[PDB]
Amino acid sequence: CPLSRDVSIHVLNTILEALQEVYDYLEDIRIKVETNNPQYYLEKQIFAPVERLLFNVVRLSEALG
Repeated sequence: CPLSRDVSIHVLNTILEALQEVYDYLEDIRIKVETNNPQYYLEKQIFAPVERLLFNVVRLSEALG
C-alpha cells in the first residue's frame, strides 16, 4: 500500500548506523500515524512487512506497537 510502499522503499534504501537509522525512521512514522498527520496500519501494514524485509524484532515492535 502507498504508505507501506514508502516505508518499504526507504528502509531498503538505507539497508542497501543503517539499522539505527531504520528504527529512528519508524519511530517518526509511528508518531505521524497515531496523530493522523493506527493499530492496524502500524501492525499489519508497517510492522509485518518490515519484519520480513529485515536485527532485533524487539527494537522494531517497541518503536511501533
